[PDB]
Amino acid sequence: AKVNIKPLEDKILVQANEAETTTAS
Repeated sequence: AKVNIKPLEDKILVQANEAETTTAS
């Protein structure tokens, strides 16, 4: 009923990348 951070990690992994790349043009 746990260990579900793979999807959440994204929201963190996304920002990590989306942080660099130009805003969502």
